[PDB]
Amino acid sequence: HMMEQERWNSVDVYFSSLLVKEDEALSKAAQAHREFDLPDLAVSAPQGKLLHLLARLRQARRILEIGTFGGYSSIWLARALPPDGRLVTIEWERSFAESAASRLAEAGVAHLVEQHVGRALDILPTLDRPGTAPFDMVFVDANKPDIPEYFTWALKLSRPGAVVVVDNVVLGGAVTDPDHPDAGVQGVRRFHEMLAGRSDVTATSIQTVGTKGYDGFTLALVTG
Amino acid sequence: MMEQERWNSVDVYFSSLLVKEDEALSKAAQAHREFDLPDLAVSAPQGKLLHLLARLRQARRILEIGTFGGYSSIWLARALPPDGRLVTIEWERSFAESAASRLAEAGVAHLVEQHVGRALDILPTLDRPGTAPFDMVFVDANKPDIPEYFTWALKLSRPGAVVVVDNVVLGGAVTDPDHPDAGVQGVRRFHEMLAGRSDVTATSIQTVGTKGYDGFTLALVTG
Ligand SMILES: C[S@@+](CC[C@H](N)C(=O)[O-])C[C@H]1O[C@@H](n2cnc3c(N)ncnc32)[C@H](O)[C@@H]1O
Ligand SMILES: C[S@@+](CC[C@H](N)C(=O)[O-])C[C@H]1O[C@@H](n2cnc3c(N)ncnc32)[C@H](O)[C@@H]1O
Repeated sequence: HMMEQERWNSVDVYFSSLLVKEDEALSKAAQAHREFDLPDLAVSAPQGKLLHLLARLRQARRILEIGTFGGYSSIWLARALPPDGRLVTIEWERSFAESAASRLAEAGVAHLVEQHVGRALDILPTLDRPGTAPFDMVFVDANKPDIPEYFTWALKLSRPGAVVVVDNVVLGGAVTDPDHPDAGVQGVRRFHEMLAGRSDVTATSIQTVGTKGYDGFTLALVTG
Repeated sequence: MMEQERWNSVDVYFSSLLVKEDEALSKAAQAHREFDLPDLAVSAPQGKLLHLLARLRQARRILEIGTFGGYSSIWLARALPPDGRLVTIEWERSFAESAASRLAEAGVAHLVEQHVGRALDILPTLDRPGTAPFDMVFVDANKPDIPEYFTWALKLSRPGAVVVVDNVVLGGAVTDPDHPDAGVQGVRRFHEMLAGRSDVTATSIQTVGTKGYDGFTLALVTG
């Protein structure tokens, strides 16, 4: 009889089989973790499709991504863009970014993507310039301790109406513990506290299960 | 900590910081107690998500199938611009009247056109000269008719419209081709219809929280 993760997988595989197609570029990007002996860090296919649909619903022309990894989420985001759009994506590990570059070329979207290699908090201030900012959508999916600062930068680099999605905000439930010693937990808590404390952005957080296990995301709308 | 206890606690935590309920919403959330029914309404995080999706789309015209007590209705109507409209459908007159009171309390009754009756009877009448197409459709009524609610959503909406269907996981029963339940088979047929056409594109997300394990489908009409 199926174990719990097997049940979540079976439902995800079922929905995915009918709703989400992966071509060569996506199916290859989804295996980036195997090249680097890492756990699967990419959004699932249904999650990447959701990011794609959110960008298209927003009619996003400029998208900022913090955390390229192997380019899986990047392909979904770039494929939401119009021909004059741009995805700016940031990755700390050069080898990952180089792998992503190969996937984005295979995907036919290299002309839409501006990749940066380095620490996101070093790169983000360099993006506050005409032709790059303002972004219509920001996807935050890198290290968790810096989420508050990434959110601050998302606000500085975007505009009223912009959508900000922050991945992996559940941390196994540890986010409810004010005394938890992990900096990532405290960063996610600080971020939610920042959202509570201002009225020019409005948000919700959704817990999910599926092939990635139990986690969740935050969706914020900048209102001004 | 038990799994469901954790899911509840995390939802309580996120909602405490991100989702406000005023009198109208807090009252609407208790509608099931008056109705002597289980809590069928979207949770606060889920209602907020519906609200944000509508605003992200800049929806001016929204269609809702399944008013119940008006909890989801308030969230959708509050996403509208001043000249927007929410059209919502409910078969049970007593539920619709309760929702009407909530929508007045919420300050959005003037933006809402409520219909009482069987949804498949009402939906054809909405294809009317002088009515703009819908920008968003929320499908949250009975499960067996979801396929026909979906094709009505396509008929009554424009390219770019967002369609959200609630409660599509059914405890995982949807993976079973032999399941006897008409609602399970309706959700399955709806997903098969999405697979079989190219003028709409979608994803389905499994969620957990205060209401347990379930999920929703989000579709973008492309033409
Ligand atoms: C969860 S993975 C991103 C997965 C990708 N968004 C997807 O869904 O396909 C997180 C990534 O952030 C990168 N990263 C971690 N800390 C970083 C930092 N300070 N600046 C930039 N990238 C960082 C990691 O190297 C890793 O590739
Ligand atoms: C899940 S509840 C809706 C909850 C509401 N959308 C919310 O989140 O606050 C389902 C509703 O659909 C109504 N309903 C069921 N079958 C229907 C039908 N054939 N036509 C119209 N309404 C129907 C039920 O009476 C009930 O109020």
